[PDB]
Amino acid sequence: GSAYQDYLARSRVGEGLALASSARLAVADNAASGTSLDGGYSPPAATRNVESVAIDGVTGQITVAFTTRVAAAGTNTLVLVPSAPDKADTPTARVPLKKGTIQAGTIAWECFAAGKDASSLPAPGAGPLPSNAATLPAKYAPAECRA
Repeated sequence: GSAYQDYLARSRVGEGLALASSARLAVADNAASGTSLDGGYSPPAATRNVESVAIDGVTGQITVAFTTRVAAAGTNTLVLVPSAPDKADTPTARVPLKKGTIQAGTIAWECFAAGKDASSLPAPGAGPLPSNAATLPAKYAPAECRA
């Protein structure tokens, strides 16, 4: 591809990550209260660079869809996956969020781009995978989304 166009695409991904950070706040609020993980959430209007930022109310997974100013339709999403430790004391695993299950404490987030087929979160271990694989090519994404 074009080095310059690849730079322009990369330079625009942060606007979607910023909208995703607002969505992460909604998920964290609702996780603590046991409510729909998109509770109170207002999905942002489409912009030049970000077509949508959506929350799955059951899992809290966030899908960021970029416009063609970043990448072609169908190869344009990042997925942010939330999780919590299985135990408050000396956990052995991470568990997904689930609507209706109060989840206290710190929520971990993991970003996925295309090609990242396994979680690499640190001990106590892997978090959940995207319900639907991310489709934005890894070359456009931050390092933490590539693997």
